[PDB]
Amino acid sequence: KQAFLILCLLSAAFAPICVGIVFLGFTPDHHCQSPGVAELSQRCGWSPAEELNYTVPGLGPAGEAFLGQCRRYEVDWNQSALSCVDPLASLATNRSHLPLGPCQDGWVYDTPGSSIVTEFNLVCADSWKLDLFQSCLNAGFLFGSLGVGYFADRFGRKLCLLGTVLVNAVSGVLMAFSPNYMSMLLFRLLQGLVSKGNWMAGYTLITEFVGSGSRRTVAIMYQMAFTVGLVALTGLAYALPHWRWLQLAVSLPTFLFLLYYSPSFADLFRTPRLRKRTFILMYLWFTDSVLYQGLILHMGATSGNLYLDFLYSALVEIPGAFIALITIDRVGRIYPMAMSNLLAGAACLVMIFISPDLHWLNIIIMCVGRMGITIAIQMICLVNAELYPTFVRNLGVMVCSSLCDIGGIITPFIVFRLREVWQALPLILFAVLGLLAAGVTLLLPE
Repeated sequence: KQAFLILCLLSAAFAPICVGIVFLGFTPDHHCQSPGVAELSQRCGWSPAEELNYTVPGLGPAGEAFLGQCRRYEVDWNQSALSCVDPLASLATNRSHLPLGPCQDGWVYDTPGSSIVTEFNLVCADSWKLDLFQSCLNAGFLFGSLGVGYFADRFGRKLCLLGTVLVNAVSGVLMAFSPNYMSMLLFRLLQGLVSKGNWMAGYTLITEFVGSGSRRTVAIMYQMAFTVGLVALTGLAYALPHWRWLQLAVSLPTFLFLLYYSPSFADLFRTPRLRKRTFILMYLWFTDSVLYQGLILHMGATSGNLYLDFLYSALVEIPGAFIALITIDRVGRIYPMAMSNLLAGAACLVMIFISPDLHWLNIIIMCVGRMGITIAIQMICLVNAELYPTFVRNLGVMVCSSLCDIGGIITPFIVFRLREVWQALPLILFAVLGLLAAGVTLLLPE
């Protein structure tokens, strides 16, 4: 089936675009660079962990790593007479009396590889600019969803798809050669504009060519090709430790695909029943998008062994798919989706209380939440279709699914900023959103 495998290749290659930020933008441990410190450390012979104890401001109470990460002692390390046992001890009764300055010379990053964070110095006061890398992508998705389908209706469908695939490949390759952060953000926007349109076009063609007897099965194979793409990403991110190398490796396969070759907006709100259904479907699409992206970003930000945690988290999407497929036939849709929302809400709630050393439990609860949101996302793709009649379904699917893009725009600032107010607070949001999405589902008909 030559035509099937190539669209499954087009579905697999989408996953690195959505989730690759986990590997391209990791933050290692850092502290200010200081002159003379290296020379003194060589003369006195400090070991690598001892140099910190003598040189970098301590954590103190409540962690407060800020004083080590973003400040330095204004001490004349060129002084020859300093004690090789503890050089600061002569200067004041307590190190807290010393003057602090900012990292005027730069940061020292403890990593053998590299990331956009380490190259553009997206730390301390600039640390909010990492959130804009994912927000620009989701904004591009939002504009693409409204524009590209109309362009494909005005222009020829085949030439349109061929053009947007050539533009997606070329923009993905050029981003690896980005000379600065601005250009990288413009390539990330131009890639966002086309990626999701291509993915939806391929899905449309695959379910249109295939008959109604197998549409659900080919849809589930299309979603499983995304999981295969995630496992390939996981393996390449392991063998290629540099971000530009991984961006090239991820981009080049797309060139091989090229080488192989009336409704009206007012209707959705005109009646209170259709309004109710529309607002509920909008809310569930929003909630599930926010939770799916939020849990992956939280795991990337917080896991201590990201490679195996990402591998085990990805594989669990296979039983989730088979369970959804069987449940659709045996049971229904309202109660299975309520239960799968409630399960992810409860897993997010329990994760607040787990002791940080119970990692072997923490991964189990993370996998249970992942499987829950996977089953719920699979269910809503069916429920969203039959609640709208065919006269409006082509529009109504676009309308309700667009909330996924505003959720993706908002999510990065929640995970990265709000965590600095209090580290539990994002999980409290995810718990409340999931436990409200559980109850609201029961108000839909069946």
